[PDB]
Formats: sequence, C-alpha cells, structure tokens
Amino acid sequence: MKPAARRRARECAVQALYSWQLSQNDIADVEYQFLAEQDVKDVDVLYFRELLAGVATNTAYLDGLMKPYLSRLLEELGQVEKAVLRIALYELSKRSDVPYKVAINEAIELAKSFGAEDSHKFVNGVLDKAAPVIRPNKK
RNA sequence: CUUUAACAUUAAGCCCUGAAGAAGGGCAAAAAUAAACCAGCGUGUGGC
Repeated sequence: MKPAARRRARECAVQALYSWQLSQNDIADVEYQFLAEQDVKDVDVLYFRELLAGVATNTAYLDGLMKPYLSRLLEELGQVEKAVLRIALYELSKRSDVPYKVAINEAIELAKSFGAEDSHKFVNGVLDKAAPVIRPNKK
C-alpha cells in the first residue's frame, strides 16, 4: 500500500536520529548535513521532517514512557534500542496516516534489522505494553 | 515475535639422573649476544 520511499525515509530517519543521539549535536545542522550530503532522492522529505520534529519535541516524553520499562533488563540500556523505541512509539502516538499494524510491522523490521538478534523481542514487548496504553483505539 | 545474546582454552618435542607434577642435564630444530663494609736510546764531553 506504500512505496519503498517511505521505508527508505524511515531507515534514514533511524540512522539520523541514532547519529544525533550518539554524536550529541544540534538537530538542525546534522539534519541539513544528512539531507544535503546523503542519499535523499528516494527519501520522503515531509515524513523525515515530521518524524524528526516529533522525536525532538518528545525526547522527554518518550524517556518518561521508557522509564517504567527499564527494570528487568539483564544488561543496561543501549542506544539503538532507545532510538527504535522512540521512533516506534512516536509512530504509535500521533501519526494518523500510518496504520497501527503497519507501524508495528515496520518497527519489528527495524528492531530485527538494526537492534540485535535478541533486542527485537524487548522492542516488541515495550510496544505491546505501551501502544494499547497510548492508542486504545489502535489506529 | 511480548521484556539483552555469551562455556570458552586444538601450540611447542625425545631421552637420562632424581622421593615426586622439588630439581639437574643432554639430543631432532632456530631469531640473537647507589651501597652499612678489611685495607727510555742517540749524540757530545770527561775520567779510569
């Protein structure tokens, strides 16, 4: 139902937000470098801007959501898992054009292809315990 | 896909002496060699 440009924009947004949260710089300069120096010919511009703006304005919101779900972890919290959970919970909080099962399926694909071979079940557990709370309608 | 993965470690000898896995050697193979502290010789002169 959706072309590969949305998937490419989502993966480039995962890469850009991981680079922002690990390099710890300004979001505007890193965003301008990532849009003027990387492959953006198959990247949805408005999807990228709205997703990064929502993550940048809901840093503390998604951290407060993640804070009750950082107890039973054997190791400590990684950064790739945090980026996948932030993008997955913003795609399940305010995004109306993206469906519920479609966003969960893309989040599971991102967690299996980027997080780990063992952290994608943690991502799916946090999503299954948070997305009916955030979206009881499951839209 | 519902709440962090991982048990690894496969190589260096043979023989003799020795109470031993305490120690002493040879051989098949080789990169590389401050301090306290006892105490002549060659010229001249002259002499005999």
